[PDB]
Amino acid sequence: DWRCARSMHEFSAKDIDGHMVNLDKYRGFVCIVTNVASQCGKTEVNYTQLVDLHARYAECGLRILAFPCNQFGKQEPGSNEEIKEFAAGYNVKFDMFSKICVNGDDAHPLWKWMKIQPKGILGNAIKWNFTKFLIDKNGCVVKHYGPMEEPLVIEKDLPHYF
Ligand SMILES: *CC(=O)Nc1ccc(OC)c(Cl)c1
Repeated sequence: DWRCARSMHEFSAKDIDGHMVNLDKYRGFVCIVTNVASQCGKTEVNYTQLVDLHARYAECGLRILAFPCNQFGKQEPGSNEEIKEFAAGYNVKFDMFSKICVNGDDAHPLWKWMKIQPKGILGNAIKWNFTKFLIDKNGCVVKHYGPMEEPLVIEKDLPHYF
């Protein structure tokens, strides 16, 4: 059961092209896992800064896993094909996944698990688009950045985990 997972690496997810991806392929890499939307007021700053972080630190082992999610103001209403094209407009080269739920019993189990990494049981629901979890090379959640935090806030924390 997902509650007992020790690492992101125990999970799998469908990429935005529909193919199952074993997330243990990220073993040895530092990852930013984020829920994205195309019609949010935060969309422009988040895509632009995620692409910038990936441009400068991918060669060092930074990977970004982006999960579309329509649960926050219905701001990701498009199909996966439409979302893939939207991300291409920002020159996204990191890893896009198929649209999921991040809250609810139908939420992707990776998200169920990340939300409980330390703490209390109440109030761990994802609050809006563009929450960011930082994942170390062993697949552990080491930081959470709320949807108010611009991605470039993360840059200063990266050296502790590379
Ligand atoms: C891109 C990259 O690998 N940079 C880099 C430089 C120096 C160190 O050692 C501190 C590390 Cl882990 C990564």
